[PDB]
Amino acid sequence: DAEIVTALPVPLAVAGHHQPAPFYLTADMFGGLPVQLAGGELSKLVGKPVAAPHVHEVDELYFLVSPEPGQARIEVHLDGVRHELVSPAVMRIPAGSEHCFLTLEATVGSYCFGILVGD
Amino acid sequence: DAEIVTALPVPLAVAGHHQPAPFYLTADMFGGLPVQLAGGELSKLVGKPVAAPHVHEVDELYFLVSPEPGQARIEVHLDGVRHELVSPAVMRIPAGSEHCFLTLEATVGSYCFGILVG
Ligand SMILES: C/C(=C(\O)C(=O)O)c1c[nH]c2ccccc12
Ligand SMILES: CC(=O)c1c[nH]c2ccccc12
Ligand SMILES: [Fe+3]
Ligand SMILES: [Fe+3]
Repeated sequence: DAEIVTALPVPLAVAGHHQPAPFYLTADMFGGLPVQLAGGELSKLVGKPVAAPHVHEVDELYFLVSPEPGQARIEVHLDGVRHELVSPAVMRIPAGSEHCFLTLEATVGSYCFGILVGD
Repeated sequence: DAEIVTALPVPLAVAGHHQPAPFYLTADMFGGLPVQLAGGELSKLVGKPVAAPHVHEVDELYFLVSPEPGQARIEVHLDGVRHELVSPAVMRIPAGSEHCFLTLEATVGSYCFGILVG
């Protein structure tokens, strides 16, 4: 009687996002989780932002990863300051901070996940 | 003065794992996190279990993903029951349950992450 979720991703609306974002962990899964996790593979998102600047009332971690280090690069706008992240990298976005990211470079298998931390 | 971690992954020992697992989120990051997240790319893990059956004191979620759906396939052993999962998939391993996974097939850029839930 294992607990398996394969109806994935779960599209959920997120502030400023053009489309609902694809979630793989949501707060209600498995009786409740302290995180939510959304994101996807970046290879076709180069130069195409998924959202306008937005703010959350919870902390958000960007997790950027690729099979080989350096194969993925995103630009994070944080309250009007630009930060370039190179895979692998984890960046904390404090709750209340205005932000978004733009994909600069991505191979097949590059991902950016946003991890919302429940407080 | 942004908070960016680039010294990654962090190899940490886990009971029953042949190697230290590669962690990308650890409990002490950023003043404390309610999860830890480890894992890695699966194309070089086909047929090579990362661990004997093992147990954690916390829940662990397997998160299986591949660039295109269906491109990665793992076998999850949970308390003597075999489960074959196809990406994308998330499976909860209750704390104390003996478990491990084996990669059957994976394209480059497929991942399995183990998420330890505080
Ligand atoms: C942390 C962890 C476990 O505890 C497990 O294998 O159950 C991993 C999940 N995916 C992995 C991929 C490579 C190395 C380790 C893991
Ligand atoms: C937080 C984050 O990275 C994302 C939020 N929405 C997305 C859609 C495609 C890929 C990544 C994302
Ligand atoms: Fe965000
Ligand atoms: Fe485990």
